[PDB]
Amino acid sequence: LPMPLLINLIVSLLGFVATVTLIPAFRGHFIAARLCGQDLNKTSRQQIPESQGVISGAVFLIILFCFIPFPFLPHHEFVALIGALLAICCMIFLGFADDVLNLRWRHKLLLPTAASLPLLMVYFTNFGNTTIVVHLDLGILYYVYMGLLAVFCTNAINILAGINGLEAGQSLVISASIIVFNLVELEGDCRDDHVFSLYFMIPFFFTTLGLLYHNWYPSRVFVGDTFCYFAGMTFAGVGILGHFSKTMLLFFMPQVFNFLYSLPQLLHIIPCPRHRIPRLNIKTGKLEMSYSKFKTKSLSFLGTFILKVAESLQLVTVHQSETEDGEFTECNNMTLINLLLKVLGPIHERNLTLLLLLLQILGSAITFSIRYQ
Amino acid sequence: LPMPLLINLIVSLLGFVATVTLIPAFRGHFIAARLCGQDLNKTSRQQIPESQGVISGAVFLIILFCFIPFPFLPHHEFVALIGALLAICCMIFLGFADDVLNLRWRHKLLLPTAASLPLLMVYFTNFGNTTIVVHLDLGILYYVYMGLLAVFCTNAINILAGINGLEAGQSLVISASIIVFNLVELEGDCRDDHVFSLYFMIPFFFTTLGLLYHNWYPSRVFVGDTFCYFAGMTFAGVGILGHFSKTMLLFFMPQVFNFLYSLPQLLHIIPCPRHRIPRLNIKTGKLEMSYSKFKTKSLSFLGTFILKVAESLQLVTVHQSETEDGEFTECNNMTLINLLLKVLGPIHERNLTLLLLLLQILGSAITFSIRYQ
Ligand SMILES: CC(=O)N[C@H]1[C@@H](OP(=O)(O)OP(=O)(O)OC[C@H]2O[C@@H](n3ccc(=O)[nH]c3=O)[C@H](O)[C@@H]2O)O[C@H](CO)[C@@H](O)[C@@H]1O
Ligand SMILES: CC(=O)N[C@H]1[C@@H](OP(=O)(O)OP(=O)(O)OC[C@H]2O[C@@H](n3ccc(=O)[nH]c3=O)[C@H](O)[C@@H]2O)O[C@H](CO)[C@@H](O)[C@@H]1O
Ligand SMILES: [Mg+2]
Ligand SMILES: [Mg+2]
Repeated sequence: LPMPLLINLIVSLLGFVATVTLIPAFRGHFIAARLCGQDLNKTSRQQIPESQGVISGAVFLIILFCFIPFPFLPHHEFVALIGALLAICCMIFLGFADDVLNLRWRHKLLLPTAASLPLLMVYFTNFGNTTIVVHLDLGILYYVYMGLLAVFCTNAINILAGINGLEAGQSLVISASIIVFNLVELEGDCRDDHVFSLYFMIPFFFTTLGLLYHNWYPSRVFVGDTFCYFAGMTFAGVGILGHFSKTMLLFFMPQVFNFLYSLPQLLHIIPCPRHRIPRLNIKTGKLEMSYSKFKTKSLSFLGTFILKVAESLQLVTVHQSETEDGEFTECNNMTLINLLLKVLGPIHERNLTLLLLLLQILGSAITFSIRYQ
Repeated sequence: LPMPLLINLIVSLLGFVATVTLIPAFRGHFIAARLCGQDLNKTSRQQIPESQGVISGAVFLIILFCFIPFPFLPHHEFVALIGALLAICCMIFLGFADDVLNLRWRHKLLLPTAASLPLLMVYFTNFGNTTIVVHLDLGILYYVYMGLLAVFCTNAINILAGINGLEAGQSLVISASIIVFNLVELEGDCRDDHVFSLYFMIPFFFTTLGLLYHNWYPSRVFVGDTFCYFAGMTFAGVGILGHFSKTMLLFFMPQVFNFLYSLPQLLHIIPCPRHRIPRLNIKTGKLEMSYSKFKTKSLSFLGTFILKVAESLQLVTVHQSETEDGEFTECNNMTLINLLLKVLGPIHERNLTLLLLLLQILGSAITFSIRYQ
């Protein structure tokens, strides 16, 4: 039973060591390729290599390619293995192309949909359960759900970002929670689904651990959208093929809140700045809330209602002003990072990430409490 | 029998139209990403977008992802379908990473080996014939051959390059020749191997046709190593899984000659310039042979022997000189493009590519003559 899992653990540890070693080896290449960026929440104007998710993602693929023959050494699970790797690999690829080319916002939705196609087709060919428990047969709409799941998880991680070790950290907690959940369900019942998930979650964990080694505060490298795209698809892939997307989405609680809280800014009903990461008080050294200021006359009818409702619900900190240019509204940037800075006041970057990571652990523990009483 | 082939042809035509439309749409993004280069054989110093093989390659993948359920709508060929796409997709990815990052020469060998792993494992799991006809069982060495085949075809195309429409053009002739060969063998005998090859060769053809639309003289876009990597793996994949790598390698005759003729320069026994593309006589407008000048005292014992042998065989045009700096040897750059310019004299770029393409057609016709008497 654990014979291939042993081999998977062995190659995943080698993959950790590979990721830790290779990340600083390709440093030059990324900086030369202009694949870098400043640490926007630090005074240092130096450029730190970006898109390092491509190196962990690459290690992850090569690990699993070598692993492929072991579970076989029957095709119903083997199809799902090569199928899920196709989807993950295509996603690391289109994700990296997006990092290199900076495609229009439409592709943040089209690329995950594109890459998710092998998962859908494997589910189609291996005769997948289109019926859902609330007892409803969604049919074609179930495949729309599977497509959208990949789109969701990638962007949900990507919009809960911008502080040292958060993106890679939250994924690290999520994969660990999936691993723990798989091991519990490996004791009986649906087992071939959970031994399957472990085959991707063990290598995803140790490679991301190798990435976080160089990403954790102070960040020596940045993960890029390549990592957020990669993570999202790996999670959506194991959720779908393991048939536990419901349970997996509950492990996405901080990501789901942060998304809906961001919805008025994403939909531009309230002006949305390109970067909604907190400000650094250079005197304090700690992070402070970021704000989006705008002319109140330019704001839409629906936008004034949402902002008034969210302020009264003790969620958004709004600040009215009136200069020579006119009357302005300096409202709080709608994200979970800022809401923690609203409630708990200014927080140092290292503790802020670690706080959201703890909040992530809390949610996983709540899900495990829901599911096992 | 042709029901899925009809669907494959339909999506491949849509893929052509997609490639022609999208190539000029992402132009901005590539130039902005510094993914471009000058037309080194033209006076214009403007920068033309590079790595457009990524857009044809991307279209190729999405085409085939949509095609996946059709041959099914049994897993022995379905595994080989998802397996070959994994290898091709990983290769387009690592090929593009190489275009973006400019990795050391070692990776021009490591990336194709890395990406070829799913093919090997599919061949392993689906119980592939390790025995070869000269009757010898190569076993592990057969897998070494499969790995090296991908390495060969990618670089063999990549070193027979540097003139408008050559890289994409030679692949276009090769895929057409594989298509013709498949259709002949579709009449009987081994058929499931040739209907399989057609599934990748039809979409490879029409996407490359869309690429060559913007690449053909005068090049409006450049294909990049991404295309050479992509092409090589798609050809190695169909050759391996179709069991016709021998026949396929004979379609690689101009690529095999150009490789062995380049061997003294590649091995640096004779100095090798980074670009061995012909020179443009600005007065003539036509292309002229390129040369590699070096001090004869610095040349190795083996290098003097090779150069003397190759000169007497009427292959290399050597020119001795002696300035104030010392005695120099200005020998001809060892490539098939230059050998055609040695034998046929200066040739215009458009006719030179078209001449090598004709030479490619000639070789395919020779192979078809070998094989069918
Ligand atoms: C709609 C939405 O919510 N978009 C967010 C998303 O955009 P988005 O994903 O587009 O932004 P990027 O992936 O380009 O951001 C990466 C850049 O952010 C900065 N950075 C990133 C990580 C880190 O620990 N420290 C750091 O300073 C660096 O300049 C880095 O180069 O993520 C950004 C931070 O990643 C947030 O500003 C954006 O508001
Ligand atoms: C060992 C070997 O044989 N290496 C060759 C290989 O290197 P290599 O593959 O490394 O070179 P590249 O792929 O970077 O060359 C692409 C560049 O070549 C020029 N270019 C390319 C295509 C074209 O039609 N016109 C044009 O001018 C452009 O500057 C383009 O940007 O291919 C080059 C041309 O592709 C040749 O010079 C090199 O000698
Ligand atoms: Mg991002
Ligand atoms: Mg090249």
